[PDB]
Amino acid sequence: AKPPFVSRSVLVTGGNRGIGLAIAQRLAADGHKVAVTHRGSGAPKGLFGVEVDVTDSDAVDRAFTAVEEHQGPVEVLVSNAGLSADAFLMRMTEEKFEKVINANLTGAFRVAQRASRSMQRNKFGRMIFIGSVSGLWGIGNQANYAASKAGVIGMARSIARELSKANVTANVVAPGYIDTALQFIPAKRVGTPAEVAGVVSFLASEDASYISGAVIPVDGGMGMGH
Amino acid sequence: AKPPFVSRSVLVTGGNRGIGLAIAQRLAADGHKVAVTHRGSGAPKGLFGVEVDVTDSDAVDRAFTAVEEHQGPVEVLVSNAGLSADAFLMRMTEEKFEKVINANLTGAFRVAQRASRSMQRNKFGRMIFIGSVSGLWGIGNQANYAASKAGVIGMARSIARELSKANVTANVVAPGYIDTDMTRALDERIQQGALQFIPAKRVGTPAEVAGVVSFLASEDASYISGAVIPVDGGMGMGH
Amino acid sequence: AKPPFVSRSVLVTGGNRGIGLAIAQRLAADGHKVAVTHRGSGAPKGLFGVEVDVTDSDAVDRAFTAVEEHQGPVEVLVSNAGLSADAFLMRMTEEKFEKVINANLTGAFRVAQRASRSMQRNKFGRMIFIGSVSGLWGIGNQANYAASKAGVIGMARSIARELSKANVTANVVAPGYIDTDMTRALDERIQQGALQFIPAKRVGTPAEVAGVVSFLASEDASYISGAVIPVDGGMGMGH
Amino acid sequence: AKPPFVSRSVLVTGGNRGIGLAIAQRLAADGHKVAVTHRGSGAPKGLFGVEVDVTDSDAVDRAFTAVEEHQGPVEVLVSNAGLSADAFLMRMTEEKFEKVINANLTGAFRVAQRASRSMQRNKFGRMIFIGSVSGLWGIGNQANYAASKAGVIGMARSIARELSKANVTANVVAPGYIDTALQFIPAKRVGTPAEVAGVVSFLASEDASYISGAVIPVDGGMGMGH
Ligand SMILES: [Cs+]
Ligand SMILES: [Cs+]
Ligand SMILES: [Cs+]
Ligand SMILES: [Cs+]
Ligand SMILES: [Cs+]
Ligand SMILES: [Cs+]
Ligand SMILES: [Cs+]
Ligand SMILES: [Cs+]
Repeated sequence: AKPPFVSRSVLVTGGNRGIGLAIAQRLAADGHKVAVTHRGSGAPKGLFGVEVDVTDSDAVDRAFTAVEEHQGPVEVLVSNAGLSADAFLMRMTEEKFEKVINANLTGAFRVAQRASRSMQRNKFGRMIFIGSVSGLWGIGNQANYAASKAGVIGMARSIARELSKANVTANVVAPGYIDTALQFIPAKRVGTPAEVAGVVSFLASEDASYISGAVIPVDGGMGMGH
Repeated sequence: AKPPFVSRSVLVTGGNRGIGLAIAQRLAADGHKVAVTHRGSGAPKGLFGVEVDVTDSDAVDRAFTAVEEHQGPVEVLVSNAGLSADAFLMRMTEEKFEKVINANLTGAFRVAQRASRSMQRNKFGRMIFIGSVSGLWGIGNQANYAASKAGVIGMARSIARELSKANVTANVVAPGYIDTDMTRALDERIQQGALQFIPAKRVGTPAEVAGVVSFLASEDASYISGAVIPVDGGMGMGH
Repeated sequence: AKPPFVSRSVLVTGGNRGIGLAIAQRLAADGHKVAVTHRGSGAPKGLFGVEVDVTDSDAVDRAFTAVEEHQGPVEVLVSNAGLSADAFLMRMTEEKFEKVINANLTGAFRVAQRASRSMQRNKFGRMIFIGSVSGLWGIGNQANYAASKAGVIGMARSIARELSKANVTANVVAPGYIDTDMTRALDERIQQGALQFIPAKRVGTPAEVAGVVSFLASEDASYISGAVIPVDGGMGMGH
Repeated sequence: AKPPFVSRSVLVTGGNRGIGLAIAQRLAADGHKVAVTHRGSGAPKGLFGVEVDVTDSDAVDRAFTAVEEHQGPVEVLVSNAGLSADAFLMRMTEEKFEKVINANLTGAFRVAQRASRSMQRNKFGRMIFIGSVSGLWGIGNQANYAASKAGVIGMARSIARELSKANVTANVVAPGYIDTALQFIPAKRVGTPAEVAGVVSFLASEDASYISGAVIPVDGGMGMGH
């Protein structure tokens, strides 16, 4: 019994390339009103773009405001914005660790916090964080990345336990290797950006209403374990 | 880009009532060719029914043959056929334990194994097992049910590790408390008591389970294998 | 402060060889009163043996009675009795599936259920199930074994949720590749092949499994219930 | 077949009170050489104390050095040092989030990184991080705490995948409610500091050699789930 479609105001952070762009274009094809953040490179044709560095809480504030004026308060937030700085643990610096934590984990916090008020008050919110298989699988040479992506799971679950009663859910999509090593992947191939985008499409839809606190692996089976 | 829809040959076990019927109706409205199993009562209008008890390996074989002849070999299998025989461990009998294991876990095996050849051969398969939050969350008085539903996760993961290379995936949907006839038959003590453990602070609907199955049966689900997707309002979060 | 040691009445199923024997010897050196089950070969010197097939509920009952008479009712149960019947899913029979389920999963139920009254009554119980990394990691060609070992996790968690209030806990030890006679019987293709997936880059020993069981049977383990402890050199990490 | 005891040089961060003190005193009773960090309050009688704020990478450096001079390079590191700053997500500040991340997660990184060289070269290391049930269970009003404690799991698993081959393991102990709410706990009681300390004792022993990347819950069953 399929629920009627609702055009949601969407913000995809880092929505101008790779996986974020694929998500942005898919959600736009689904019928949503899609805004993206970026910083310098520019937004894709058709979609509303706003400049944000997610390490800047004030810049995150006036991005949401700019989006609210353009297409209504963010109802679906897709936190994709991140980066890596891999190294052997012994080789890894305080600076390299903190820069990845600040962008990937604290940056996710900044957008989630900014999103929360309007979602709580309108009794609707979908926070969808793009994590990684690395979070709970443990890829070597990414103590910073893995900490950030596991941390977003913890963050999302705390939010889910607090805000699900207000119809504000928080879920993580955990992509494996995505073409934007093969021995570890049962499917014996990398995934496509469209394969990540299709899962986000599902999480942003009326069909995902009773899913909250979930980590959905999109990794051809790579991340299976405990 | 959204992948073009493909009408798939679908079998839903226990698809004649409750969650299974909600799943089967949704999959049929999606555009798939939907068959359901039942144990005599029949299948409802607009669904091809095949009679099978999933504890009977020979009956499972014949059911798949009747489906293949009607609508083509099974491409999407939804294994929903379930039952429970709850008791305190101290009280639980070998009979109660084995009965639930045979239907829920070995029955899931029977239908998966019967499906596999054709799915491997055609390089397309979606096995979707309806599990339970109980599997990894631990509900008391459910040693048999919890064992069966955790068992299907193990089974689905071994299958995913083996056959994902052939475009045959195996996933589990793990519903929490869903409003059915049986959940809404017990008094408000256990029902209100359960809401305390659900961050959503409400029961789920059969349609909300059906919506997730629809996703997993769609073209958008191709790179998900060995996943357990909880549909439980957050109830089952943990490790 | 380290809690004072208590000599516990211990039953280790499948405690006459391999990992089970390593466990039983360690528990006996720890200071416990250790009994082992076997299926005829006998128990080794310094261990009280009781003959039982864990597919036989009546034999399980009699084994526990013989243990109770010898050394007091079972306080610490180590359920190790296991077997595998590996095959491609396509190849796997109902017989191979049900056989492994009955011994590994229902057999674990039988011994747990027989243990429970006495443990609940005396307000002390430690059930320790020897599982497998395979349960949640997914090893190919192990649909039956993986289902059984994931199933014991579900079972142990339901038991933990029910009986933890009575100081009766239920935990799982999930070994990875451990050097036994059977792992060291296959050629170096599968053995070296497995090392690639183990961060430790070596096989584990029976003693390393026994050491974890010792911890879980000790007074230091009182607030651990429903846990799965992997002893696998990191092999099974994931979700 | 119990392996012979080895007296290890131990550093417990935040080892002067609550759970950290219980761990420190237990590891000392086990026969290890036990050092603790603190900051102002002082160390317990008998045990070597060093002043460190784990947000200070240079202070972490000269603590390890001071310990190495006193009792040999750290062979077992117990990262306990942390803190909370709970709030509703909407109520939670960038400052509150970052202070908990910096102390609990980045602080764990600082000590692990500093420990890594000597452990790798001596082909022995045991890193034991004190996490929390909150990491994967998702306690409301601790988006910062839960992010930090889930993040340490990811961090530990990345380290485990890199360094386990060198006999350097990384494991997390995840305590539930510890007396230093009851409806969520199967055991129907809180745990004791000694109950946490006993698990750390096990992880620091010769019996834990083949455990790496593990999260061991010490929570009376509270945290069960997925
Ligand atoms: Cs559009
Ligand atoms: Cs469209
Ligand atoms: Cs149709
Ligand atoms: Cs339709
Ligand atoms: Cs003894
Ligand atoms: Cs001894
Ligand atoms: Cs000492
Ligand atoms: Cs001592």
